[PDB]
Amino acid sequence: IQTNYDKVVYKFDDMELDENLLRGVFGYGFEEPSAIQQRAIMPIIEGHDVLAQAQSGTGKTGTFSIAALQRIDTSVKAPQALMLAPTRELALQIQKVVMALAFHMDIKVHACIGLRDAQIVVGTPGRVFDNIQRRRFRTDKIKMFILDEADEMLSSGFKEQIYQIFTLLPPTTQVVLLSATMPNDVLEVTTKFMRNPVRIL
Repeated sequence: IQTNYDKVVYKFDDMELDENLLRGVFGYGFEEPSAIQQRAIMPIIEGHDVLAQAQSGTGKTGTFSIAALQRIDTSVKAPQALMLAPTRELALQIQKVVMALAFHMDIKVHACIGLRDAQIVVGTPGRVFDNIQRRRFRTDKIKMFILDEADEMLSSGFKEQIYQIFTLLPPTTQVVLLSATMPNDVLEVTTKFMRNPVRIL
C-alpha cells in the first residue's frame, strides 16, 4: 500500500458518518473497513480528487458509495453524484449497493442504462452522455464525478465520451477515479482532470 495521504481509520464509527448512513453500512453487512476503505473514504468525503488503484473485491464500491452518500444534500432533489461504470451489469450492481446503504435515508438513485430529481446517477458513458445531450438531467448540481474501473472504460473506447462529460460538468467537480491497473491512459486522465490528487496505490 502506497499513499500520499496518511490518515488511516479502522472503524466506520470513527469516520463521523451520518447515523442513518452508518445504520445502512452495518445493516448491509459491512463490519470492518477494508485496507482501501481504511484510507480512501475520508479523503473523498473531505473533497480531495482521489486516484485509487484497487483490485476488484477489495471493497471499491463501498468506498465511493459510502463517501458519496455522506456528501449528498438530501434537501436538493437533483443529481449531485455521477457514477460511471464500464458495463450495464457493473452499473446495476453499484445501484444495488448504493440503495442498500441508503436504506435509512431519503435518497433517490437512478441507473442510466426519473433522472430529473435523482440525487445519484449511475450509468455507462455512452448512455449518460446521450442523456446529458438530450438534457434528460441537469449537471449544475453535480459535486462528485466517480469513474469506476477507469482502465476498463478507457480501453473500451469511452475515452472521448468521458472527456466530453468532464467538460460539461461544473469546473469545481471532485473527481474520483478507481482502476485496477495503471495504463498510461489512466495516468493521462488523471493529470488532465485532477488537481493535486490523493494517491492510494
